[PDB]
Amino acid sequence: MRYIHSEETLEVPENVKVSIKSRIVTVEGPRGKLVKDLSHIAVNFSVIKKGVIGLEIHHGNRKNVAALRTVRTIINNLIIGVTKGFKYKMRYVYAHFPINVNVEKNAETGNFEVEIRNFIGEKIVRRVVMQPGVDVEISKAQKDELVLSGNSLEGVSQSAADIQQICRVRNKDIRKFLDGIYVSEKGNIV
RNA sequence: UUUUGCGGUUGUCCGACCGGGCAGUGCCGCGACGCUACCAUCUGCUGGAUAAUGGCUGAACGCCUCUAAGUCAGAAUCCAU
Ligand SMILES: [Mg+2]
Repeated sequence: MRYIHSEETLEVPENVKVSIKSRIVTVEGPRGKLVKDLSHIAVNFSVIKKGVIGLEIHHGNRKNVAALRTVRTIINNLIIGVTKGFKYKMRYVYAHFPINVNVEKNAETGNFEVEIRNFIGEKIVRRVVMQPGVDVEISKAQKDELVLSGNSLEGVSQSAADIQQICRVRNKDIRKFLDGIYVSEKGNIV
């Protein structure tokens, strides 16, 4: 069954500027500006009433309608990113070997680089390069905790997952060796 | 090992024992050049795209979740250098 009209709406705060050239969405806010490309989905944008952006798909077969709500949340994530930002907390879990971590901003590229030494007995050094626009800090309030911050949820979430995926145990019972860096709550900066 | 290079030596033949001939390379020791042996010596690089799999954002299906749109890492795999 094809649907003659599917519609989603998104509230835009008054302190945020939203621009859609063709389908490339540019969001400018207090914390900076974010750009997202959506030229792979057939969707129409419009202004409904004084600060709300309407999204509609006109003839969808339940596989295009599904992508309608996905776009709405992605655009809403851009608005949230430039207003309240995204902050991920990650805790260190180990049994015998403390995990030694150092963070440093590369001067040539500008991206933070997370360097992990002393995994479970390991001598190898695990270097993870963060996505652009993500800031990495070691929390002082609580011991053994990383903090990743940035406007882009894709950048922050992918960066946190790269750290977790590189700290995987090999050839051991993973139900016993519960060692690694695992993502804690996923709140906002503000 | 036909360098038939030098030396040794056996049986005949060359007329006085120097130098050689023949025994299909007479036999033995050493033998340079050349050829040659994991029997000797030297040398044999790195992008990119992926598969399984583990993930991010995220609907369908107000909850969720690696997938549906998008996307990350990744094998002696495929392609190329
Ligand atoms: Mg999810």
